[PDB]
Amino acid sequence: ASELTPEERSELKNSIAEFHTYQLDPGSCSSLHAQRIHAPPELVWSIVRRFDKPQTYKHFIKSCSVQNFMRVGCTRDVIVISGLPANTSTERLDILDDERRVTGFSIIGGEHRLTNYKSVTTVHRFEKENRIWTVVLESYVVDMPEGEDDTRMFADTVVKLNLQKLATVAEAMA
Amino acid sequence: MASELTPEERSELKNSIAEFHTYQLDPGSCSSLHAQRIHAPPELVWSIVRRFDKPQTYKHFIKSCSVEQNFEMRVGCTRDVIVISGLPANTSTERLDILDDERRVTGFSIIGGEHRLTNYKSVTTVHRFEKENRIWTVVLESYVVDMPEGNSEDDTRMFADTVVKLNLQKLATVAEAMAR
Amino acid sequence: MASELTPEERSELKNSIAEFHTYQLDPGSCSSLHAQRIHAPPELVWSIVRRFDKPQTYKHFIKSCSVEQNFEMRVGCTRDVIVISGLPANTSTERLDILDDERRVTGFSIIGGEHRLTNYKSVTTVHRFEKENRIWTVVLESYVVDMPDDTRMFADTVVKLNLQKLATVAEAMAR
Amino acid sequence: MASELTPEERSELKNSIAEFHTYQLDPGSCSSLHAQRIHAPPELVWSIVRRFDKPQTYKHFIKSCSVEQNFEMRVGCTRDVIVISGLPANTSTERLDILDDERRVTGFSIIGGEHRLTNYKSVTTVHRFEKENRIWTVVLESYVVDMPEDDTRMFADTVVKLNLQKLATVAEAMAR
Ligand SMILES: CC1=CC(=O)CC(C)(C)[C@@]1(O)/C=C/C(C)=C\C(=O)O
Ligand SMILES: CC1=CC(=O)CC(C)(C)[C@@]1(O)/C=C/C(C)=C\C(=O)O
Repeated sequence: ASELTPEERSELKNSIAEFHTYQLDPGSCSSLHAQRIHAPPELVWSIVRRFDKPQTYKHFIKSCSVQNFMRVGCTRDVIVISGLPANTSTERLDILDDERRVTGFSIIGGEHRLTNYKSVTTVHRFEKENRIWTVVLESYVVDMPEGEDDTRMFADTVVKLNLQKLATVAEAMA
Repeated sequence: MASELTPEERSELKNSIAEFHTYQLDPGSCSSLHAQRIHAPPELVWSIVRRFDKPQTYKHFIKSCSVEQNFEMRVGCTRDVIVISGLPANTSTERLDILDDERRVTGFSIIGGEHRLTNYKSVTTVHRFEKENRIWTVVLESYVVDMPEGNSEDDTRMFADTVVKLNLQKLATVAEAMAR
Repeated sequence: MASELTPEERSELKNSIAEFHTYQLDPGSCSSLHAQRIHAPPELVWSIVRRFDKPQTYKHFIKSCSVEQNFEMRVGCTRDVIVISGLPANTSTERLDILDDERRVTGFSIIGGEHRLTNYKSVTTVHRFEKENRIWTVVLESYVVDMPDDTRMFADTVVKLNLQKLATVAEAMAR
Repeated sequence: MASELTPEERSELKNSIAEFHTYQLDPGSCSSLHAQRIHAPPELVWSIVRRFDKPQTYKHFIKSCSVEQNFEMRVGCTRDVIVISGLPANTSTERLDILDDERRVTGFSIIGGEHRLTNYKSVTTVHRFEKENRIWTVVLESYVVDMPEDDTRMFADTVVKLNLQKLATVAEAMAR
């Protein structure tokens, strides 16, 4: 399910080059994750695109606040409860292309400020012999740790798990 | 749907729920119960669940686990759990409270480790279902914890619920894969 | 990160990062980029860096490195690196991917051995800086590996320490 | 050069070397001694080195370390060291063998955890140098491990040197 076929990988190469390839600052790193979803890509995109409702697919979110709300440069506050004194994160919508199904955001303030976290998600339609399905790609770039508590392992784990929830939610909707 | 019991499942499980997963709460404490359907034999699921020395086999977030040398699994034995960074705690020392191989019940209590969970105690029970010719499992897990001094700090329950739910999902994925 | 690169250094390195240190990732992999400033001439640093047969000069945890007898360095050649960071010493077979003496770029892939499954590939570049008559060096080293048991924090740590050893060595030599 | 003693340093240190860093080795065991010059006051260096509960302050490769709650630092106390992945161990439990604040000497033995370093015992001594009206520190650290051997010795030597290098860096940053 996170393991793409060679057919899928060839089809995704141009999108990876375009949206998921970062020019790194020294002291940073990037990861790319994939998730196959047995649902139509318009349905998956309808969930993914909702900047105000990350809790639908992401774990560890208490709440998300944005009022009479969606545009590039919009911000959200995500209260997360993966920290037990609940933490707030301020995130900005960097990209939103409904025709090409691309969105992304950056963490611009709050507890994980020093991470310079930036992420992009793309949604992709596959069709083989009357069967239609979806692949989601999600990549991020983050600063590497300077100063004991590196959370990049946790960042990868959570993306993986989040994408797994997205597949579950979307497949149950379909 | 994997985490939501059918009426037939919850009818059959009433007595188990009353015996192991029903709590009369003190002030400053919270509990919750989670269910997880697994398409695998209960004896296989139980063989994973009972391994007190290997929680990493079915739990996320565990870097490693150590137990005493010449480990004999008996109630009262402890394990030292090492978690990955990014979480409210990086270690947990846990005590085996119950190990009943006949009835398929375990449970543990968090004794120590630096974290925000105080007096956490959980119980896991494993249940056989058979219909027509098919066999499947339901796992129930409940916990009680002390909630912090923020009054109804729903943060603690929200955090533990997520972890427990994710760990039950992994248990299902692991047992199912093993069944194949 | 030697300590941190200046805005001027970063600006000057943009083009090299784009050319040599940006990877088109496979799903399930990650890439990381480290820098080290070195107060020594670039030709000196490169003379150490380019020696595929002698990684032990700048890298940690190497028991030995062996190559072909009468070694002639060119792309496609391999080395066996016995590493001691595992206590039942492990061996790594690594392939020289790039060598450009004119532009000071080299890189290798792990093709066999204990961490063969990681699909590790790394690139090192050496850069000359001159401002107001002092001359110095920045080294960039990047890698890509599959994500898994997760030894990638060790991989970043060891790259950082290795670059620190390169700086210490080259700076001593320049004296 | 910082890991390399001068003849004047080693001559003064002959006494300390003989007392703490010289070994009568049972077969199947090996020992090694390392040195690190630190341009910082020995009291600062000792204040870091003596902190049995905080080895991450000067050691590489440590994810975390815990000591029993309400810990008081005395010979016989233990710590549980958690190490990042990629190395021969996940964990190490270590016992404080020596803690002499007057003479600036500690040491510890590994008594458990899963790795390949059985009966590892090390001793660390911190030394003052003055000559003349200019002050620096030399740290000596030696260990005895029994092997399953160049490999065991090469590994431990690597860690010890790296850790001494960090100690020097961290101390020198604090002195600034
Ligand atoms: C993953 C993690 C993070 C923490 O902050 C607390 C603790 C370390 C105990 C924990 O292991 C939590 C474990 C829980 C809730 C349940 C379990 O294990 O059945
Ligand atoms: C870094 C590491 C890797 C291991 O495999 C063993 C162990 C966990 C003991 C260790 O902490 C080793 C520590 C050593 C040699 C010395 C020290 O700490 O003074």
